[PDB]
Amino acid sequence: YLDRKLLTLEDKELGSGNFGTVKKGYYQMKKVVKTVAVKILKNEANDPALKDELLAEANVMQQLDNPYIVRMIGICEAESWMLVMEMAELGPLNKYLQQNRHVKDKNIIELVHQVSMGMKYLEESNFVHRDLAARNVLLVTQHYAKISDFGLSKALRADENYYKAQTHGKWPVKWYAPECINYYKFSSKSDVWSFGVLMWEAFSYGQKPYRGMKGSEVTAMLEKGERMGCPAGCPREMYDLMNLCWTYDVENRPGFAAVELRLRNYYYDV
Ligand SMILES: CCN(c1nc(Nc2ccc3c(c2)S(=O)(=O)NC3)ncc1F)c1cccc2[nH]ncc12
Repeated sequence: YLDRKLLTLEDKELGSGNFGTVKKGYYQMKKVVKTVAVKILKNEANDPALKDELLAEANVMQQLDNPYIVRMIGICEAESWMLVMEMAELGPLNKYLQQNRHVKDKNIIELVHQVSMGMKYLEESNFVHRDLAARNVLLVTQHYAKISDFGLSKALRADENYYKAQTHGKWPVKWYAPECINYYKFSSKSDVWSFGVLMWEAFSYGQKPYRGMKGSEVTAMLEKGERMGCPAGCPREMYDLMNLCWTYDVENRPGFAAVELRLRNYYYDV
């Protein structure tokens, strides 16, 4: 738990949501001050499900340590409940690509490879992300991406490779694999499907997937074996990798170790 007197928040808001606000701030470390992004719960954190999601996200972040995952500084209980993270200055990947339409193919491949390295680590650590979308990739620099938003993330049981939800909740269905929608089962292979959607978003410069379709229509499209087309100018090898991520059968779909290998821009052995 952090010291409010060591935290300073900017008057301006960095972003906003139904949970409350996101503010840029500064936190006093051993010697230097560190730039932070702070999620601040609305109405003094009176929504108990908001408070519980904040604490669950913090509990997951405390266990993670990887260069391609946003680092948590901690929780601050003061005027409201705050979750303090190391600032990724350039913000969400989808907004960045919407605003920077000339980012080169090699650079997009570099960034999605970094996401695959963080996901390979999460898979090895037996956590499922469950909200892997371009909006949840944050840029430290134009050449360094980190994964964020672990609000739906789960630590897998020791005897299973999936988290079983009781039924369908309010979910980012356009990023979910068929086994998620049909059987409520979430594995690292389910995150690989989401990663294929994230890839499609990155090469479509932050366009939304399955434009104009209802969730039920997406499910029927996928069950028919249909998939989104190749984004204009997307390298064929990257579109082929999206299609492999969108393998219907969870057993035949690659895991992140296999996907990360396919995103390397150097010779290697399997
Ligand atoms: C996306 C908000 N965000 C961060 N945000 C940034 N940078 C950042 C930088 C710029 C902008 C934004 C965020 S915005 O709010 O989406 N709009 C502009 N860096 C690290 C961050 F951790 C967060 C803060 C606290 C808890 C969090 N959980 N998941 C994300 C998150």
